[PDB]
Amino acid sequence: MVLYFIGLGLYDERDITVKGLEIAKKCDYVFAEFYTSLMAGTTLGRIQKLIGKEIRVLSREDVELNFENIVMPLAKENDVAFLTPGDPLVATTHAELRIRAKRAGVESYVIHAPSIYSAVGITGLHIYKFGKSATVAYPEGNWFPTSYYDVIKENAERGLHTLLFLDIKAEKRMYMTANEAMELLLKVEDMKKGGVFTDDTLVVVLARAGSLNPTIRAGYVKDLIREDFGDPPHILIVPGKLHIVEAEYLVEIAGAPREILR
Amino acid sequence: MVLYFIGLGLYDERDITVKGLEIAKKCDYVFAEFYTSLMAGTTLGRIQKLIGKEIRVLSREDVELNFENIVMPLAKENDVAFLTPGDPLVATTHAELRIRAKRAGVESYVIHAPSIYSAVGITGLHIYKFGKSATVAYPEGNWFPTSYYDVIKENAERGLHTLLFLDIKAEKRMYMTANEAMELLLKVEDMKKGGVFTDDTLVVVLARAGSLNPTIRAGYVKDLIREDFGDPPHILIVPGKLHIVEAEYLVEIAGAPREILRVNV
Ligand SMILES: Nc1ncnc2c1ncn2[C@@H]1O[C@H](CSCC[C@H](N)C(=O)O)[C@@H](O)[C@H]1O
Repeated sequence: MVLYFIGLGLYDERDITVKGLEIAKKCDYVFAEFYTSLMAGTTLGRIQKLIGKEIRVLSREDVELNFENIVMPLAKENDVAFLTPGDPLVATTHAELRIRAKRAGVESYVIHAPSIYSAVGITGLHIYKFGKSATVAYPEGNWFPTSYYDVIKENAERGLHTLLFLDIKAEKRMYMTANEAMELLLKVEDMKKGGVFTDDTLVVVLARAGSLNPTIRAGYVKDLIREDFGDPPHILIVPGKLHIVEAEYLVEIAGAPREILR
Repeated sequence: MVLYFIGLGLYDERDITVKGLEIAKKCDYVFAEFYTSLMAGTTLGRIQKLIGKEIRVLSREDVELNFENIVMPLAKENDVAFLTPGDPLVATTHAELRIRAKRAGVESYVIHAPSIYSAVGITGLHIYKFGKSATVAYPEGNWFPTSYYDVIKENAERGLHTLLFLDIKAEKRMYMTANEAMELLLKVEDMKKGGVFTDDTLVVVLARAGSLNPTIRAGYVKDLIREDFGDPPHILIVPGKLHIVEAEYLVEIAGAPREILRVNV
């Protein structure tokens, strides 16, 4: 009579923690969602094979509207697991489901997994220097989101790095690329004109973190806005004031222009 | 010809990823450091038994001064694993080692694992609202550092949450408690008097993140400063104005006073 929120990690089925695996292997029913992020290095089958359980994949509507109709009932009589990409409570509204579980008399436990939020440490930027985070959202119809722009502004002023989660439309197999994010930013720039994001702004791109060879690139928007960073998912970062060791790593590992060394 | 940066996880020997465990098992040499942090929910022996290989422990001096002598050599002609708590490279300094590797013609790869940086999401606080992070350090001798205080002020001023790492003597295995951290911040409030941390400030304590039964508590400093949060490690969080969804979670899951639903939203 327990509900487990278990993370699957960054890239493939092996990014799950051993704790999460051994617990998933012994659950009676296993649910999961694959709309909050993209695990580009695996498939349901490989996940199922590793866990030895048939997994019922839920949609965003299933979760946000009928979680307590689809999952909780079984959770009151069995040991249920809910799987998600990366870490279940990072950049999702899943924490709310724990409130739903409690109100339903069901106990919930959380098993963490590698998250993009801390994986960005592989870019060499100091994790403690990241300020507020934001999401670059696809424009829909006449609605054109722009708040992420101000977030970068506020952080840069304080000399802090800005982490930008990129949009996703899982039902349409759409995963926003770093390129699309920059394009959208340049457009917000020409509208608000704040000297926040331009052709000369330094950005860091991290693609498919969790794989053995992720794409880690650093340079000026003018040089990267057209570069191919590989298949999604992608994460875009607008660094603030760089420490020497940070820029060095960016040069040695992310192939950044040495003109940032001064 | 390869060097593996493998993260060990949050608490115990099972917090490493399947990927990290299988790769470590296939490595010829396995190293480990426990001076950036410890793994309070387990032991070197338990980690060794799970990996099935001997683990040679490296000290700060071993790594920061002789990594090129002790590890890199073996990596040039073998598959070598370097194990560390949390997520590799989250610790400010380790990234530098990936540079040494490249120059020594040695491939290096990073195998990720959970970090408290993302694990704090279990507190119900939106990860995007976290601002600059800081470490609360013990005053010693004539030195009395107060920069973390300033970090809280700047983040809270912008409605952002502040993640505070608590001081740790890994070598001596000594943990600063959340209780002590609260006492220190109160003294800094007395010196700074900026109205950043007082008996009325709402804080969140997260202890033993990673274990199945962590301690998550939310409350006002006046009511938690003498509460027993259990065994270390302790992480202290000073949140900014709460989203109602956050306040609801802190009340229903972290036993926070209903009062936050109106006072801190
Ligand atoms: N492995 C990865 N590599 C690069 N970016 C990733 C990634 N995983 C997630 N992202 C970024 O994060 C966005 C989804 S938000 C969900 C993040 C997930 N809960 C976690 O903890 O990691 C993706 O659209 C992308 O912008």
